[PDB]
Amino acid sequence: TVLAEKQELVRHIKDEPASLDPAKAVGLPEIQVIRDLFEGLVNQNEKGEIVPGVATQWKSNDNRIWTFTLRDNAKWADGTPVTAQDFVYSWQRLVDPKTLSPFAWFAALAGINNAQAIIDGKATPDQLGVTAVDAHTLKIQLDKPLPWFVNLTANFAFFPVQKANVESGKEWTKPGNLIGNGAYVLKERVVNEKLVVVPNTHYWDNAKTVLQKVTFLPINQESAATKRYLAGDIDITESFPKNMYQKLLKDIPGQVYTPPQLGTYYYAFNTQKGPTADQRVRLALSMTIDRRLMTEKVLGTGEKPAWHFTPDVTAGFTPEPSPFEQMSQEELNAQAKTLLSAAGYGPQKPLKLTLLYNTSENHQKIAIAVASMWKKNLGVDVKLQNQEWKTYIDSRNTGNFDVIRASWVGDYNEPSTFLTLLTSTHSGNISRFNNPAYDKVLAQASTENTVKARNADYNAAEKILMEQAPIAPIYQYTNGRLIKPWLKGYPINNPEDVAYSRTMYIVKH
Ligand SMILES: C[C@H](N)C(=O)N[C@H](CCC(=O)N[C@@H](CCC[C@@H](N)C(=O)O)C(=O)O)C(=O)O
Ligand SMILES: [Zn+2]
Ligand SMILES: [Zn+2]
Ligand SMILES: [Zn+2]
Ligand SMILES: [Zn+2]
Repeated sequence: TVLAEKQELVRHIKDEPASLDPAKAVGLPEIQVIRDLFEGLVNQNEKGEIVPGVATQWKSNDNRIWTFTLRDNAKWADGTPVTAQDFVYSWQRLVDPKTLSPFAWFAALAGINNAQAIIDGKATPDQLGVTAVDAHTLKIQLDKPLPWFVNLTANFAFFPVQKANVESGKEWTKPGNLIGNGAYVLKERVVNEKLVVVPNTHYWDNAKTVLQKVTFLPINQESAATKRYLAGDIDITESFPKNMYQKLLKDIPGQVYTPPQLGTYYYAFNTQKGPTADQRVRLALSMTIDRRLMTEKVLGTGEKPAWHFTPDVTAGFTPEPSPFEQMSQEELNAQAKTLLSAAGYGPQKPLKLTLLYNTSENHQKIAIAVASMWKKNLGVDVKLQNQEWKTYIDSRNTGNFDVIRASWVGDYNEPSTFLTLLTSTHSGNISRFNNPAYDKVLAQASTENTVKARNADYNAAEKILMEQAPIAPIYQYTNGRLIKPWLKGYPINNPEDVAYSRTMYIVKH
């Protein structure tokens, strides 16, 4: 009675998705779509709490051996059942060296038995600690107790894929070929323009799905996206131009949202070669970024300075104060000069750097401003390069850029999601930071069984990141979005921004 006749949605995503295969996805452009096409053992509600997915229950006596009960009537988009074996197959495939998954390490973070040996080729994938006891009963064996293990199963990397589909060949993820178990099915795609999905009528909870079509529109120039939103072509954006914020608040109050998100923006230094291999160069660079200037003037949509890597909002985290947070920029800038001269740069040998970022107005403005801070305080010159998301994600692992722009949004709500990114066994370690003390302190944290004791080690880890500056944290994210008043059910207050079109609906407008 309150619902519109046409239950169709146009959703903006910032970039063209790199891959719709859960085991080859790495960032939010893909991931946003994958959550409509596939479904894990569990989902997240709007508060970020764990709720039933394929599983209706999950039990553990010791937080090490976990048993999931699956629903009888979970289905793939081809009407076949979703089974425990599907998961066995999909998680072996995640760790299988043949897959080259950029999330293989996630199975090791979970502590699933034998994950690291399999990733390293020392054990076969059937040695993984995951068993189908029957079609509806999946039993997982972890190395260590992990109270939040179930949370990890809401993460895309643990979504099931269908073997027969996967084994039909390299076009399996094309429109009309891709068979997943989520609320929607891929109907149409044109590269760089649109992805269109309609409901999987076999999805167990299809009775509740409202939206009959959702079109995702990738547009990496935030101005062009907001322009289409104001014109009425887009019902919800991802981000918006920072310089339009006050005018947006003014013209469309109620549609502008900027809650705190579990993610951090940062620059990665090459710790392995070039000038950035010297700890003093890195520290000078990081100290010279004026974080309150950035968040106040260049951003101003509620972002906070990142003095530590892990976001303040992260459940279980009580940071110790940083000594940079308490200094003035003047002090910071002068120490930075001292450090760089000790490194041996100045008029006698000026510092030249390359920086990669992925195409975006925001990243371009932040790069210009960082480069200005460095020019001005340290006499550094930076050659900028921009590349679209899908190309950036490979160029950055090439060892070729002194500075690389990036973010990390948490795969679950606990500090290890952040701090493990800098361990030597983590594929997403862009700086190639390889510090045995650092690795060992996080391995210890994972054996601890109180929040306080874990937090002491996570603090020790953050200290090493301050001392060695392999990366420069810049800011803590907000989930900046424009949402039309008639779009309901978007989980705008989920700190991880985990959303499924199946919760959304359109009111008469
Ligand atoms: C998903 C994984 N944990 C991860 O963080 N991957 C990151 C990439 C994660 C990723 O897509 N960030 C987005 C986050 C944007 C947040 C959004 N509110 C905004 O304000 O724009 C980005 O940079 O635009 C990696 O591979 O580099
Ligand atoms: Zn049965
Ligand atoms: Zn069918
Ligand atoms: Zn803090
Ligand atoms: Zn409309």
